[PDB]
Amino acid sequence: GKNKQLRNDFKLVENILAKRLLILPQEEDYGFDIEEKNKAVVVKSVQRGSLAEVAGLQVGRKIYSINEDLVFLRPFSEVESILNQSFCSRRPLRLLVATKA
Amino acid sequence: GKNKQLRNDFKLVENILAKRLLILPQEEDYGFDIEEKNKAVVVKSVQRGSLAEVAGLQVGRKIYSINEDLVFLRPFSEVESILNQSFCSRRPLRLLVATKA
Repeated sequence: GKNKQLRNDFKLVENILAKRLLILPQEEDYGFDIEEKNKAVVVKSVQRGSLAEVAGLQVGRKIYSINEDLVFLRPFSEVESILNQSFCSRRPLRLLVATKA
Repeated sequence: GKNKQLRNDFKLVENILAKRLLILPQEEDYGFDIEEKNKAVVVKSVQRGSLAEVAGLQVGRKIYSINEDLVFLRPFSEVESILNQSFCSRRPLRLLVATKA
């Protein structure tokens, strides 16, 4: 039932379909850029040598949540503001990112 | 925290990354075949005109769970036995299947 589905979906996401990354703020951003593809947000670029690369963030992967707020429920423009806001506040950035297909 | 992650992972799986299908048993099986690709189980073939096709099962998609038992935790051989066993018992087959990339 619903309870088993909750447990299964956690196991599936956390272990197979995605991983949790943490990136500290750098000079002007978190060392990466995002773009929209289909209705999903994906990493557009990662700055070579940055803490984003160090953290394991790879170009072309979907970002499923930023600080445990799901991305698919929001317009792309709100997701960019969330990222910019997080940066202006110099907080650690927590991401759930897709693993490889 | 963990509780938000549980809620988010459910929303993500149920709404974005997968769908739940139900297939009734037919003559000799459920109208489809499976194979292993990477470490994942995928649909190898769907019988044209079958209840599997009717149900919306598509060739090449991953099957993430069969009757709410996760596939990735098991060897492929156990997954085949689970399917065969389900069929011999003539039970409805419930699948969580990947949506399109």
